[PDB]
Amino acid sequence: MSKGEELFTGVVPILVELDGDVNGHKFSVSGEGEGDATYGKLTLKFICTTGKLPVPWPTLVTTLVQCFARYPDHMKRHDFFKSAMPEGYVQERTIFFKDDGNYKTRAEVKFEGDTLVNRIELKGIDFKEDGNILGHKLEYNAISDNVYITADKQKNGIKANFKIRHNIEDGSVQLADHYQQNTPIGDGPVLLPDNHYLSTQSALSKDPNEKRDHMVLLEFVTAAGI
Repeated sequence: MSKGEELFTGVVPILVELDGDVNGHKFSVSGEGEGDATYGKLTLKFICTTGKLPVPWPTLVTTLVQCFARYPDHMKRHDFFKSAMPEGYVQERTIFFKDDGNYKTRAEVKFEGDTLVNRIELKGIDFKEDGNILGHKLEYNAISDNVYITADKQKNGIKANFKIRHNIEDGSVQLADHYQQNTPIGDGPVLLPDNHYLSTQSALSKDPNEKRDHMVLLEFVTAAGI
């Protein structure tokens, strides 16, 4: 029932900034949109500001704000993400692409005034130069999953591990195995949850008027399983 929770009671403007380096291919992504945690709804448009994105847009979806999850009333006591606000949390992942390289990500998610900011550094190493990722062989598809969140008591945060299966152009699947850790930025109290799920549904589209490499994202995120 926090001061953190009340920051999400209306629609919140969102700013996303990503600095990326995958096998020395440097790139920046900026995103803008809004989130309505009451519905668990995100509407965002991302731009690669440096030119052509050197990896497929769908591989960056998970990296590019679980604080916008709709937690039902009976579950509000288990929403770590909002309870860490406004000071924020760091979200770290390693994403292992099966038979390919890995991303390591570190993001700070916090308010700057009334704007929820997700700022990310992403380092990708050991990719095949003509593999599914660097060779752009992945379809531009919806992504949906159910992520088991568990408390990490020692770290005063949360952890999660989950699989994303990206479809390759030939009908096969590129596995992206995600390991996630979140920890608060401030030293104030946070809510550590019982085990539960976050179910995410995404839709990816394009803006017919946008000449830059871009991704339009519509996302819905809902907590469950208590």
